Amino acid sequence: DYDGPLMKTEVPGPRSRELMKQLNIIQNAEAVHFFCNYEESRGNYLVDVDGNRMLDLYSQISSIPIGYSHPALVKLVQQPQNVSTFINRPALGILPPENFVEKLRESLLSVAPKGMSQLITMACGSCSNENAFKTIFMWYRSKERGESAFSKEELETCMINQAPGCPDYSILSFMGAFHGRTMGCLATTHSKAIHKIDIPSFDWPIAPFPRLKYPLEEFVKENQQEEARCLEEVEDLIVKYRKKKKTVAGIIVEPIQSEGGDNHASDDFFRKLRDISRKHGCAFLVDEVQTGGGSTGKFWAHEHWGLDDPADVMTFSKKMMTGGFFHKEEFRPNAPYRIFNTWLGDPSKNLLLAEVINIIKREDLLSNAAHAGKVLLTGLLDLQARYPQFISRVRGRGTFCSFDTPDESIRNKLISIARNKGVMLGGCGDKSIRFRPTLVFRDHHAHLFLNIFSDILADF
Amino acid sequence: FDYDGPLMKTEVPGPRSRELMKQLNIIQNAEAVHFFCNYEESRGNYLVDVDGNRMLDLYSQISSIPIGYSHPALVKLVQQPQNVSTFINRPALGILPPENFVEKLRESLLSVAPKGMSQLITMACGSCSNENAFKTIFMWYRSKERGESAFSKEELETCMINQAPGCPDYSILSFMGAFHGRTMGCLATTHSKAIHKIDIPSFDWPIAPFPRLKYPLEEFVKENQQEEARCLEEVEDLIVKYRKKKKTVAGIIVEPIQSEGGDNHASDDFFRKLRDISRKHGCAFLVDEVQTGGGSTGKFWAHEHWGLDDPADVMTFSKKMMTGGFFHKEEFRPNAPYRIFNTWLGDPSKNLLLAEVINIIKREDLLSNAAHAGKVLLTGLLDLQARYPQFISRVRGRGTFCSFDTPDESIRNKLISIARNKGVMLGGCGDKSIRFRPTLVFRDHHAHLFLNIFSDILADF
Ligand code: FES
Repeated sequence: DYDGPLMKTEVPGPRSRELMKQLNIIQNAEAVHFFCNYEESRGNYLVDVDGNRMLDLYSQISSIPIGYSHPALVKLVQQPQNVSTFINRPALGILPPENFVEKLRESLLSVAPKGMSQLITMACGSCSNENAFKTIFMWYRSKERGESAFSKEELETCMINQAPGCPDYSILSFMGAFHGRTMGCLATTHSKAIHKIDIPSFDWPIAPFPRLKYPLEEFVKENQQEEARCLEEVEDLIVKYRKKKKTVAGIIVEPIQSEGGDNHASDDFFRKLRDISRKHGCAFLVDEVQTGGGSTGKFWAHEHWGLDDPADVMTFSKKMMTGGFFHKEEFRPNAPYRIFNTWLGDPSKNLLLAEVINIIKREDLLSNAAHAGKVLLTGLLDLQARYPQFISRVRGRGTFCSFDTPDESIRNKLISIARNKGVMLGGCGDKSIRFRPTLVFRDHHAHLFLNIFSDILADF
Repeated sequence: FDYDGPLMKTEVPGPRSRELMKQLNIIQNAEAVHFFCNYEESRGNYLVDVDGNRMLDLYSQISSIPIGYSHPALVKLVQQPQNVSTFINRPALGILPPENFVEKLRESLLSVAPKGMSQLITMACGSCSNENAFKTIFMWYRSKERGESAFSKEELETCMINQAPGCPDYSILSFMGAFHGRTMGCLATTHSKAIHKIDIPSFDWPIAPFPRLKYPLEEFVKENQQEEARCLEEVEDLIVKYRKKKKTVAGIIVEPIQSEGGDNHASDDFFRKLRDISRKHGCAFLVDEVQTGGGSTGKFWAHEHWGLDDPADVMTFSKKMMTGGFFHKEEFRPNAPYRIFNTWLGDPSKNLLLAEVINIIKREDLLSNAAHAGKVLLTGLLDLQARYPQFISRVRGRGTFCSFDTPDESIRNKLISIARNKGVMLGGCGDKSIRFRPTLVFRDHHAHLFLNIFSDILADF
């Protein structure tokens, strides 16, 4: 792709600021950071409307899998036979296209997690998780009622939002979690107050997620004890909510908590959590919406746990272009029209995804993520050694890396400075800086960032 | 743009469809699948399946295809080299919009904004449209109550752990028979069929009766007036009841025509009065036009029939509009960013297509066409109703948004099955209703193609 970044103005520049003013008329546009020229963007480089070309290590909140304007995807749109897929969107649940199954074989089914033979598609991460919740609730009621018909009382009360038709079951989630913002998802989200405030919720159990101490090899015992404490509280919560007649039907967790501030835990913790879930008859729901797609060095991050039975349900979106969830055969809905909506994804996204997965495989991009990520993490550890007054808790897996700054203002200042220097970084939590490079992020991009950021720290 | 009429080769689903349905059933419950389709050969009003059957489609992918299959104007868009990026570079629209984002909105959604609603946020589907409409309404209501006070310390603390006062116990009032989506917030306001709701945790929110009109309308003028008045009273009683329960109604959601519940209509007067009740109790009035929106009732938005300068506070849309989202009044604008947000907030490629759809709707006078084609369709249905009272009752509609009842679910399903094999795709709704959702290039001559086919079916039934 491009050789390096190229800056012409401060960001946002005059043209971005004019467009931001226009947009702010019709909606709150305070979140916009600048306007983009995607036609001129290529690979790891994002071009804005003021002609600035920045190395993008945020990749549209970790949703761009193989870079901007990838030539393989360009070729797809150029093919006359693919026109119909872009302009004839089906109600997939009732009238799928002829190639629906074969395109699924070329894409999502070719990367199915272990033990999960079932797949339903969805259009985003939020309806992926919402429908995973519903799939779990249905499965749990199925266990309880066995091979029996719905009762007349259930059929009548569910229509008016009452038990027993509408059970008071719960999903257990973790502090620091982010699972989406529709009202079901939002109940399991515990990232920032501004995400949650003034919105009605569910009285569902909330467990602590381990806060590891760094550097890791100095706090081995403390961290295992921290993880042990959290696992105990999960089990206590499950028991407590069963007593409250609010049975925990499932547990949802991210393999790495993203929006909450890139919180990591050992593979051992997740294996033990998986066991706790099974032990109490809770469905284990793993949210790979952000970790999925290969940046951790394996296609799904949970693959690092080395389990033949990693989970019951697994959701995905972002890098996968389409959303959806894999699940075990036993979680298959017993009747149609229970897990359903108009579009259930989009065949055009499946078309693109199939080519993305082909590229990832052909070009060995999973291995590349591991390699480039190590270069990045090693460099971050060096800068942490050299600038302890600015950098701490350097952590990561693959390119999925992050570190903390002393406070929020410094975090924001560093991001602002880096952006004007031609590097786009993301923030998470109060004072963390995170990396979500696309999968065509290579060694030399890592070296480029490190050398730019090193100069930034020296001048800071 | 065109085929002559339907052309059938096999029963539906045919052998190739049944084979593909068998394959799909391995990886997921595929019992809902009607058949597999050849969209490449589908054109205008006609859906072609994998067995070569060509059917007149009066269901239009659950009322979501706006100007028919493989429209040449949309073909042209995908063919243009300058549009490639829009299809393969999907932005996080909330933070990094494309250069043409505002202008393409001016060409599309903003050019059909409802009266009194200066604000617009885009969403990817009807469910997240309604969910975020709810949230916008909750934040607005809380903002009313705390005035200029900042977020209290207790609110900021409790909201992180799903507790009041940070998470208020406010409610959205909805109607029996309603359908607003299936995510857990939406679902609480949905009251369509049991199979949609059963075994899913819900919210204790007020549920009002939706008027059940009696037909023919001109023979039940007094009764229908009284029915609507009854429902309006019960709406108001519920708001008061739930205020005392400390589960304050922050908003009221309603469809201008109930779809999935069984194509239930109500007078323009009813909705005007409901709007007034909403305002009176300080509830936001949220109109769900996900299915009624996009022109099939003869006006772009169905609520336009009401004739109000202030028709609602918030209005959601999707399906025919290609993208979802919601218009709303300025006073409902979120005070801070990242409260109404998600990764994609729609998709610029859908906005690209929608701008051209809206261009076609205006240039080909398709709003007026829907009113005309719909009148022809309805007149024919009323004739079949007079000729076959053993099978057809309560013929009703506005524009092409038409429907009628059959004696029972068994007969309803049989008629749909026979019609499909005779080259016409129909939809069902409610217990025993048959509904029509033709695309906007449905013409009076397509109405007659259907009517003549269905007339022969009824004669042999
Ligand atoms: S909720 Fe996922 S696209 Fe609307």
